[PDB]
Amino acid sequence: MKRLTYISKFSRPLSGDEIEAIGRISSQKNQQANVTGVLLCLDGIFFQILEGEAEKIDRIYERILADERHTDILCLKSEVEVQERMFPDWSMQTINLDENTDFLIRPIKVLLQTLTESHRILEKYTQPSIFKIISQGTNPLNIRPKAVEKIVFFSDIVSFSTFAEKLPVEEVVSVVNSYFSVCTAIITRQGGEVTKFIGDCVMAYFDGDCADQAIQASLDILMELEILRNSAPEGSPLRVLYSGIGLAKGKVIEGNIGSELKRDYTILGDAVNVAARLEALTRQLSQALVFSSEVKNSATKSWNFIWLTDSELKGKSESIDIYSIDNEMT
Amino acid sequence: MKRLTYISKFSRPLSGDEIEAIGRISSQKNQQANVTGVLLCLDGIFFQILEGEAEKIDRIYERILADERHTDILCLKSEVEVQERMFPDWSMQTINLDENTDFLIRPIKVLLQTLTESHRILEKYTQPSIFKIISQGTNPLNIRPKAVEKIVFFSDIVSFSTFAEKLPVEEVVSVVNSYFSVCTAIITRQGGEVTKFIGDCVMAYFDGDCADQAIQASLDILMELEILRNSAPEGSPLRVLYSGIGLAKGKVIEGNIGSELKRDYTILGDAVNVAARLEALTRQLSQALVFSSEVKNSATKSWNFIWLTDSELKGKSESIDIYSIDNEMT
Ligand SMILES: Cc1cc2nc3c(=O)[nH]c(=O)nc-3n(C[C@H](O)[C@H](O)[C@H](O)COP(=O)(O)O)c2cc1C
Ligand SMILES: Cc1cc2nc3c(=O)[nH]c(=O)nc-3n(C[C@H](O)[C@H](O)[C@H](O)COP(=O)(O)O)c2cc1C
Ligand SMILES: Nc1ncnc2c1ncn2[C@@H]1O[C@H](COP(=O)(O)OP(=O)(O)OP(=O)(O)O)[C@@H](O)[C@H]1O
Ligand SMILES: Nc1ncnc2c1ncn2[C@@H]1O[C@H](COP(=O)(O)OP(=O)(O)OP(=O)(O)O)[C@@H](O)[C@H]1O
Ligand SMILES: [Mg+2]
Ligand SMILES: [Mg+2]
Ligand SMILES: [Mg+2]
Ligand SMILES: [Mg+2]
Repeated sequence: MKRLTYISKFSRPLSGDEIEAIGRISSQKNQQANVTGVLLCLDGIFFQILEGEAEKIDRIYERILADERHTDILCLKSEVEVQERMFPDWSMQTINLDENTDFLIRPIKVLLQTLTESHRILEKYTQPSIFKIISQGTNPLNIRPKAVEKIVFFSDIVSFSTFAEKLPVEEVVSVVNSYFSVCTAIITRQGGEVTKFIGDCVMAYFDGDCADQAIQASLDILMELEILRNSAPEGSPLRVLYSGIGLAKGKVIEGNIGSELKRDYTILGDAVNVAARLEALTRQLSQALVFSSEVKNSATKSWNFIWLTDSELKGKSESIDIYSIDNEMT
Repeated sequence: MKRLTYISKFSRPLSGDEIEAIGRISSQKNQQANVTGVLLCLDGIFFQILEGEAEKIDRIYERILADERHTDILCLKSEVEVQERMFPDWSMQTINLDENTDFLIRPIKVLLQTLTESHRILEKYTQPSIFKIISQGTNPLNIRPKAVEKIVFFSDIVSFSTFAEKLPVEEVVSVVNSYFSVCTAIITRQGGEVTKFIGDCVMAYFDGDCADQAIQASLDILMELEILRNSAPEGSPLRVLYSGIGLAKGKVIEGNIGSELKRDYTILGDAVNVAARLEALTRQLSQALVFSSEVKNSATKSWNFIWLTDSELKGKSESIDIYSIDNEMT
């Protein structure tokens, strides 16, 4: 048995009648799927618990994400191997807390709103990776550090200083946020984890045996930015949004890093400086993407590799072979 | 009138009897101070609402922080200028939800635990500055970017690469976390805001007219690390924990930066690269602290300034006068 808890936001103002309609249909369909649960709403926020056979639940849940009347769905907990039903009497018990006024529910419905309002804000400042760990019943703070091989991704906007010196504050942030949004969307799509933003820089990493997906994310980013530049409106600052990209491979420490007040779940190691160094080299070369031979050697597909003879790196241990992809972009 | 909501963790296992004892005494003292509220507990978590005259509330609250039976106090909301009492009938109404079993409270007490467990984890990955903004009724995501003068603080561990190459993974993280903890404690104490950890680096900033407090935090850090090195156990890696420090002043953008999935409330601008550049210069000089003349010119106290003739900076616009403090440390 699987039990699923989640929360969402009202996509549009719903009346107490529309909510009841959802509960009724939900009750009918859950009655036949041998599913039980409870649906609660409070000042434009939905809360639902859903329990039953994992297969049947997976079906119902993915259909709930299709529902237009709510958005910002976030699953707080996914229990597997459950043996007991929390609410074996209710196929769907709807509880509109906005109308309930029992004196004992009053202190609890206030705290619930306060805790939820705060939670939904912390989400935006939190990495989506932590939420997945929490949902699985693992406390990410209790994770012990470990050494692991990763592909480190570094990309940095070209000559961002001029933007700040010639554009209003609102437009600079708009340019950098658009860039971060494009990078994050493609990296996450290829399995990458965006760990840190460093000024106008994106820091990310891939599994150590995923060099093909790091190269493909890099290439797709460069393609997306070229379409972005050519399709931007007239006089838009996005027309001159260029980036470099550097990829390196190496053994890094992954784990909780920081102080008692704040910490990050990120990586640490030499491969970070190499990736950063390589990204910087793109300013000198015509190629916007450069990577080490350990990345090139870890790829499984037959990329159009080009061997670059500009390995003037500093701070490393020995010589490093530099590579790029020879295509219309680079 | 002021209404105060907060949550805390049981410092030790409390029985339902000890809790009732807290409520009773709380009721007696709140009855005379014209104070009303509600105290709720759930699986080792306290929740309390407190409302009344701001002065009387401030007194009660600071005494509650003195109570040893709970810890990790975090105020979720501080309403000021309140006109209505939420619970005008209860000086202190205690509700032990662990024992309550009303069928209607059951779905709500589960969600409450799930939301709280998650919240308390997100706190550790969240900057304490966001929580203060949320408590005041301001949504930090709706804050618009602005240009502002700041003193940027940069400090970086000296030769951290050797630590990773010669110590087990657990001890490296222990060394960097101890360093981050020392830096954060002193910076926060002097009014500074620690915004980002960049590998073995601490990035922080001060108000633009607080150069004296940035210099004093820097000096105190260097003193703390010297005591840490001399007092460490035998063969401890903390004996060789050294840091550099760079301070710069300039106009930076402050605001929400990132993508739709994750964003940071941080700064951006040239002063960041200058502070980072200055910190790096300490590797060449005997002084562990260096700062620009704009920092030196913004100080109000009569520091023992020393004018450094090593302004070989790169990437800047023009020459930059370098300064340090001449004392037993540097
Ligand atoms: C917050 C929210 C919760 C919902 N929960 C359920 C549920 O638990 N079970 C269910 O069968 N449908 C649920 N639905 C509705 C489904 O998304 C979908 O509309 C329904 O299954 C399709 O109904 P139909 O059989 O008439 O096509 C929910 C919708 C919303 C907005
Ligand atoms: C979660 C928790 C909540 C408390 N809430 C209150 C309160 O609302 N009002 C109050 O007067 N004391 C409250 N106290 C107790 C005070 O911290 C303190 O012990 C008490 O005011 C001192 O009692 P005394 O007058 O016998 O010295 C609380 C203690 C704990 C652990
Ligand atoms: N060492 C650093 N550590 C952290 N953040 C930095 C550092 N240097 C710069 N930044 C941040 O990055 C922003 C852009 O600096 P950057 O070095 O990328 O310049 P640029 O004008 O974009 O040129 P380039 O083409 O060399 O990248 C700076 O305003 C600052 O916010
Ligand atoms: N450009 C960079 N951007 C972000 N993080 C970096 C960068 N370079 C290094 N790091 C991180 O910082 C860690 C330490 O690198 P760093 O350059 O500080 O070397 P170090 O051995 O501590 O020497 P130093 O005395 O020069 O500081 C690296 O392992 C990596 O985790
Ligand atoms: Mg740049
Ligand atoms: Mg940069
Ligand atoms: Mg270092
Ligand atoms: Mg460093």
